[PDB]
Amino acid sequence: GTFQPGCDQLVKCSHERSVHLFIDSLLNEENPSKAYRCNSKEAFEKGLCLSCRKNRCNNMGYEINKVRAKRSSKMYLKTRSQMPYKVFHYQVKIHFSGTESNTYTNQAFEISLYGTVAESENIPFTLPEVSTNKTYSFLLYTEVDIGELLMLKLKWISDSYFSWSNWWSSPGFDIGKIRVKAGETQKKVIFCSREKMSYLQKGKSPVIFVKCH
Amino acid sequence: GTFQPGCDQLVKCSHERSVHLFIDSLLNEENPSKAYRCNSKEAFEKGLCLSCRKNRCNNMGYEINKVRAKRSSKMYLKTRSQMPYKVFHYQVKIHFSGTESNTYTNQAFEISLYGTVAESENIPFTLPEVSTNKTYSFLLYTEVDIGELLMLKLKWISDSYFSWSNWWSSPGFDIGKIRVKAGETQKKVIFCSREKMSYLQKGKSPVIFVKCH
Repeated sequence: GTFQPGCDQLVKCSHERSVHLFIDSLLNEENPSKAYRCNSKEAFEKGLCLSCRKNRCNNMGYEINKVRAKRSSKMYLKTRSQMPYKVFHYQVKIHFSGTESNTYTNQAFEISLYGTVAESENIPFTLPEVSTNKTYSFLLYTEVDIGELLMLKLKWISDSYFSWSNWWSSPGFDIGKIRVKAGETQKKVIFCSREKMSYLQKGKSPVIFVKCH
Repeated sequence: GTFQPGCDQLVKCSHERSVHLFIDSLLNEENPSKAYRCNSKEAFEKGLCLSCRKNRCNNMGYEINKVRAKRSSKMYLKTRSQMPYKVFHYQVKIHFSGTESNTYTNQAFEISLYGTVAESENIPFTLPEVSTNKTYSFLLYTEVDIGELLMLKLKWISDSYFSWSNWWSSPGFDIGKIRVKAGETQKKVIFCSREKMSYLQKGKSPVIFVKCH
């Protein structure tokens, strides 16, 4: 609710989204845009609140379900800057493990999504305060339909560009599992790798995870 | 003594080397070509017999030292196919160590030599029956003067060329030390690495060793 990602016509840009999000909900009858109930803006970015039970996860716009409540009801979603205003929502939980206890910060990752219908290749995200023997979670979104997930790359890129940077042996970790919980279709898949290539290292080849169970 | 690496003029090629190795010994007064005493042709290739004490390691040609013996005296050296017929001789002992007990065979290595005067970059050699917790030795020669050794790369190349070959995580080892014994100047240096990049892996970046003591 702070602003909208499209900002005299440019002056009133993010005041007409409350009409262009309703015209889209009137046009797209068969495809609703779900909105998710959370408790604060900062908690929704961590993705701890993608729960669609007990009068949560209502729709947005004309196709909303008549559900009364007892208090104020803050609900959240993300959008896109063009005329189809629907994005999907994915939760990714990552288990870090290793031996060398070394904390870092502001590391940039790149992830892919490989599914039945189509694929998403180069979604960027960052995580501060990475360390061993932890369990981190975040929120991830996209605009291409997937279906059901099959595989998932994971690449930890390098900020340095110099020809020096191939040496001074890079930090690395030992990733075991990734828990993925989809937004709309409440499926909780488990991803893992084989007993080879299970060592993510910065500026190296990415790991490749498959459907584990 | 089987043949010489240069083979009607081409018919009598390796029968005139016994004159062209003597004319070179007459011309190069200041630079003698040492020959090394061993016990068999197969043992000299392993480099177990570069020992220059107790009436061993005589010269070759006109500048030979008058030393009598009790029995037959087989002596060995290597040469080059051109008019300077002198090559140097280096012994390299490599300690393999690791965890995964997996034997291999016919693996090709590439090594470099970095010294005070000049450098030698891409000397090839092979070793059959590589495995963990062993100590292997061989013989190495070159035709460029070095002086005293400073650093030494070690690269284990990949036979495969396909774009497939980046996966199926490659075998690797944990190399601790390399003992190097020079031929003429009897110096026994010790090489090691830092506590990083000490993991030689096939088709990856090579390790770099320095003067350790």
